[PDB]
Amino acid sequence: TANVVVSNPRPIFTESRSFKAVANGKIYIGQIDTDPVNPANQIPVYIENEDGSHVQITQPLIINAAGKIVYNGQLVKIVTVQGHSMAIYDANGSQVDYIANVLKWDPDQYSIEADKKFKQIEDKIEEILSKIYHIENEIARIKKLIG
Amino acid sequence: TANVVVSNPRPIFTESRSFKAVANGKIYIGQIDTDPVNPANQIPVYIENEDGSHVQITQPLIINAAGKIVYNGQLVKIVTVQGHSMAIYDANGSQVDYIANVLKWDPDQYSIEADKKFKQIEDKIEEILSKIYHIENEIARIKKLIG
Amino acid sequence: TANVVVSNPRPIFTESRSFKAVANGKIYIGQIDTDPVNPANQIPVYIENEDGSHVQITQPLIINAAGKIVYNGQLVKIVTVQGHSMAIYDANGSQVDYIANVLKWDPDQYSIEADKKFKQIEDKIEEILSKIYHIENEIARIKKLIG
Repeated sequence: TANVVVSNPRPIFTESRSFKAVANGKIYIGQIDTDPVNPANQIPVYIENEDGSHVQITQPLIINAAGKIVYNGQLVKIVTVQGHSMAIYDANGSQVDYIANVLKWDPDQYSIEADKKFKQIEDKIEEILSKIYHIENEIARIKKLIG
Repeated sequence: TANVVVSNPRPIFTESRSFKAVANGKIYIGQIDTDPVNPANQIPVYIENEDGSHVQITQPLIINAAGKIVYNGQLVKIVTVQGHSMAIYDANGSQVDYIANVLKWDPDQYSIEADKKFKQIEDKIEEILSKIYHIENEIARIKKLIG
Repeated sequence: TANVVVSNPRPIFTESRSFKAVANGKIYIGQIDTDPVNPANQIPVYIENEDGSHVQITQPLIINAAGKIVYNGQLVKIVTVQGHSMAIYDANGSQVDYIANVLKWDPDQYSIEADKKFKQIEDKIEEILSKIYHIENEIARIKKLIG
């Protein structure tokens, strides 16, 4: 069937040397392959509201005691451009993680499978166009004979 | 290469105000943008067995001390329709989370890239069809001349 | 917009009977639907370096006190073929999990949507080819009349 796994989409952020939340930690979000702590490298981040509206907020993003992103005391869904770097720091200012391009961590790879398939159809379209131009040329020849 | 990240696909469910599992918590699964606690809004959920078979089970789903979904004392893979709402409650009956449409939390976005590409091929197909109809009309004209 | 959720891509590995990291645990990676503890079933695993280079390493993969994969004392990104089995064991040698095919746990399903769309374009291409062959046959007939 088309059935798919039940999952838990809201991310949690945990430390790298012990099993603990990054409580009162900070997340920076930047251009791919840059240092997002530098404001010059930061990109727009937005709360995506329940109704679908978007509100831009400042960086860093704040991680609560549960390891979840919060704004004004509430859980929030933060969105940005698929391709971005991310740096995570704990309340001590120690770096927990750095990801140069979050898009390069996809375990699901149905993008590239599709790109092959698109390239294949384009090849059939080229051959079809070649047949058409040949037919056009046959017609031109006929017209000349009879005219 | 086509190599992709090693990941941990089985979800865990943790609390929202402290870093703890939702031990003996409950998960409800419903139509997109509805309250899944209401039985009228619930949709079928299934254990997907090791052999690929599916067994429908009742709601709520049960979360163990580890924060993993269990049935009859064993870890299970639960499946449902990609588009669904989810509500998670702790053993105290407090709401941990509500997700209106789990599909809208995809960080991987290779669906929409493909939809542009499909629309583009369809455009080439339209132009090809226009050439063909023009050729048909030229042939009709020739037939009339010679007939 | 094309905006997508901020997430936490680096996996963490936690126990199945209590809420704890699989500290000093082991991960085996194998062919789909096999027992990856058996070396005969294991497949190549690689560190994907910051610069994009790949270095093959031995199995098992090692899980640190934080539940993250490490090599030579540092966090690492491990890659392999999308389709693989995975088995996870704790420091006691107890099995934490077994996943027959990690690819079958995708909650995002934009592969199969695309495969329908590809099949549909291929159908238009068949009909287009039929029109073309019919036109070719009309031209052959004309040539015979006039020749």
